[PDB]
Amino acid sequence: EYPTVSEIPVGEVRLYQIADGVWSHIATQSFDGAVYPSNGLIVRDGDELLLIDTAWGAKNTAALLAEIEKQIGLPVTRAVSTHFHDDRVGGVDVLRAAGVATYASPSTRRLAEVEGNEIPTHSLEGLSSSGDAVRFGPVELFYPGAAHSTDNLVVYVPSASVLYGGCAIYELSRTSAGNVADADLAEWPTSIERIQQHYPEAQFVIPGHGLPGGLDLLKHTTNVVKAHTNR
Ligand SMILES: O=C(O)c1nccn1Cc1ccc(C(F)(F)F)cc1
Ligand SMILES: [Zn+2]
Ligand SMILES: [Zn+2]
Repeated sequence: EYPTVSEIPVGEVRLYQIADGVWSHIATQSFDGAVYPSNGLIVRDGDELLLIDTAWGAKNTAALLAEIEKQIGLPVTRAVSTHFHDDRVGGVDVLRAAGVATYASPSTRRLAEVEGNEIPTHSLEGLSSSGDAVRFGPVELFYPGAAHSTDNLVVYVPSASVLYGGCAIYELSRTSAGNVADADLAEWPTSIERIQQHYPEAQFVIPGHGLPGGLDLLKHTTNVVKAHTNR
């Protein structure tokens, strides 16, 4: 079963096999007085591993690397952060110290600097405008437009039809937007429409936080985001 928030003490990381050579990583962290789960992705990249997002903090990200070594045993050589918040870049300094080359869009690197968050080393080119897609090893990176944040990326694994939505996509059980300080509520539904249009074949959809689902998570997120904008 997919691990839930109460099953992971803060500081531990679980891996979940989605498909051949495709895993999510699940961690937990405190935020605004509660503890929340958070997802990232791991994709086999030949003899190496590509990491999508940190495990939300230095300690968790160190535990992530240890669990990957224990369970998969291939080196993590590159990591992409899908936006500038701490559940995506928190732990980049640990990754860099471990020998991982860290990447993000120029916007994400800039926003992380402005916010005082950790800054991935390398800039991803070709993602500056809504609808842009680039290949990065075994995945496609897609910028759908502003949503959860202005810089948020999504990631698609063609070999398994896996769509990692990041924090732009909510889990089914989440019925409120909660904290949306950095969101673009007006653009979020349009950005979700671009995801739907670009990845209509997605079979597994991973939200930034919580349980995987299918393309229904896109319509669900639009519902929640709009309901928040109505009142
Ligand atoms: O919304 C975000 O992206 C976020 N990042 C860090 C903290 N949050 C708030 C958040 C709200 C609800 C959940 C859920 F209950 F779904 F697990 C998880 C996280
Ligand atoms: Zn975020
Ligand atoms: Zn988040």
